[PDB]
Amino acid sequence: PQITLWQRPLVTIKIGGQLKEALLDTGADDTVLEEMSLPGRWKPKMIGGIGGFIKVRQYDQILIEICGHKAIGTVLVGPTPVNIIGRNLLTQIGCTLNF
Amino acid sequence: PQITLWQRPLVTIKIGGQLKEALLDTGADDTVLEEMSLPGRWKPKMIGGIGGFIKVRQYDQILIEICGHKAIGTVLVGPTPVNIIGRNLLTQIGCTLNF
Ligand SMILES: CC(C)CN(C[C@@H](O)[C@H](Cc1ccccc1)NC(=O)O[C@H]1[C@H]2CO[C@H]3OC[C@@H]1[C@H]3C2)S(=O)(=O)c1ccc2nc(NC3CC3)sc2c1
Repeated sequence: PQITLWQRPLVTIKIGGQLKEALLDTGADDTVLEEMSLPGRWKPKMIGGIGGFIKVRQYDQILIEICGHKAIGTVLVGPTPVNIIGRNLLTQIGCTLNF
Repeated sequence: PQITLWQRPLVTIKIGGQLKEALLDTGADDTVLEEMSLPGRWKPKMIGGIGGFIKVRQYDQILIEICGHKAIGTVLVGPTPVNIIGRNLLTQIGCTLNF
């Protein structure tokens, strides 16, 4: 699809058997999801944004279906206010900016 | 242009007579620039991001030239770690997401 930006660019995702809504976020290097139950091993990590830093759990090789496109990569889980799909996964689904 | 996302989508902007680089950020509702000298009146504002909140100065009807495209709108100025072009200006230059 082509998505204009008059509203937030939210898409439906399926991850870890669960359905969520997430923001397609070109300003985000990595993918950060609100606290959720994910299986397997993870590594602690701190990431920074507009208001400071948050502690997240880093999960690697996680499968996500983003608006019907499959991708596998690192997902960060923690106290973000919004689920964010970052460039690490946007590149896999072929997402581009155009103007 | 079309911009792929293997690197950060940075563009050159001109605002208030100054040249800056800023991130084209679909996850940002509004435009937030690092501390800089702007001329007009302003209003105190507080905005929230991944790690908490920051205090910014809100300037309205500010002219920005973003990758050579002109837009006028609200710019927030404060302790953001990176200059962000948000959807309030992305819509004005015709920016879309495509996949
Ligand atoms: C700041 C930006 C450069 C980074 N961010 C992505 C933005 O898209 C963010 C998404 C968001 C939306 C809503 C709430 C929280 C966050 N946008 C935002 O903060 O917008 C704010 C302000 C703007 O206008 C309104 O719109 C929303 C509000 C509001 C006021 S991130 O999330 O911090 C972020 C994401 C991924 C990431 N990966 C890293 N890896 C490490 C480096 C190797 S670091 C890292 C940081």
